[PDB]
Amino acid sequence: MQFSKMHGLGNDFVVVDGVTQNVFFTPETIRRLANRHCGIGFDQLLIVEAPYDPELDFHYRIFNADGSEVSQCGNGARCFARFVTLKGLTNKKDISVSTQKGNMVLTVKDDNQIRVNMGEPIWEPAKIPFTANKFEKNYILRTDIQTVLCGAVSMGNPHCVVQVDDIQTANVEQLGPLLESHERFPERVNAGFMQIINKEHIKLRVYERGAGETQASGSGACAAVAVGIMQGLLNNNVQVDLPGGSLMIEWNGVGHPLYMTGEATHIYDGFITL
Repeated sequence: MQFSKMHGLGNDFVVVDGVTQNVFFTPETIRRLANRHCGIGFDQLLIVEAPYDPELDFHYRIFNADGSEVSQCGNGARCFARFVTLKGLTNKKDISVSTQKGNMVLTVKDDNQIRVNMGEPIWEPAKIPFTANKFEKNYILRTDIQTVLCGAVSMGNPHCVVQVDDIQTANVEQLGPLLESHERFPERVNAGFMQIINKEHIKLRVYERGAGETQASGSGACAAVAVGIMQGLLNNNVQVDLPGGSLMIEWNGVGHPLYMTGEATHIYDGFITL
């Protein structure tokens, strides 16, 4: 079986052509392949497959090092696009792909960066979903240790965005879990902590819904920028610095879809039996 090793935003991936290859992985096998000393070594495994839908080009699955399938909105998108482009599985510049719990259109930029159309930000509290009497640019959320202000929005998934003075000292450790599992968020939520450097630059940390802090949250990045823009604190093109890497977010506001642009790097090609 053939595979490629890639990296993007602090995560290293094994990417597999599941279209021209028939591939199956047990959680077990995945755990073994992920092992850095006895296996290939990787944070995540990405499998490209047929979409079984005439209006899409591909579908792809993501698995964690534990061996279980995951559905982290937008991650692996850059590696996926670069991969199908490098492997010649397609030659289109605009690629439509489905994810376990989502959908998106990717654009292979001329400079070789990958631009993702994340759709239009969802503000309606009910549609996030988030419990509140009405829309607000800033909501008041109470926790056991502090009352915080936050912007709330949905990029398909739910997000909670809190601004902080210093990204490194933000109380992510305590506030993260408290917001992530907060009562007013029926289906839970992604908790973003954003430090605004200037109108086009932010530093961000995110406590992922049901996963805690990660090196990078694509959707988190989108959400934080959408909120900042909504509140008038940010311009329409913002550089976002996540722990694992940087992303460029572009959003022209209400009535417009939000774009997430970033890089993906091919490291090597591999061959492995079983």
